[PDB]
Amino acid sequence: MRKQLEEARKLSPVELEKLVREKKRELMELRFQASIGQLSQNHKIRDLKRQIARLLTVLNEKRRQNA
RNA sequence: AAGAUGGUAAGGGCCCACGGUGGAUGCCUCGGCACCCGAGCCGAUGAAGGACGUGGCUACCUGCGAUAAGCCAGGGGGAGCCG
Repeated sequence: MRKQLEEARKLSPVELEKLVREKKRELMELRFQASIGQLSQNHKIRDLKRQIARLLTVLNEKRRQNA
């Protein structure tokens, strides 16, 4: 959804790395707990893999502004 | 008493019906063939062609490559979709 790109265009220098470290953390427990809880997701593994890629496109756009 | 002496089928044949095994003929085709026209090179910014991985659960083809049944901009389209 566009509201993540609403705010992600602002954050230029270094904080966008540690803001996607924790969003990898947020799928680590989903990938662990897809063998016990295992049901109320199937949103959650495939939504996060898209909202990491749409935060790592802008991270290289805002470095090809330099190179 | 001297009779053409004859009616039986472990089994065999010919013909007529009724079923099994087999896959020819008829009718089709998302696949080919031969002539015509539009067109006619990619590559160390690393090619043609491949190995291995990627779906919540996956064996095999297709699509993609650690962002991996995908991401960001521009146009078309107008309604149901997650090969």
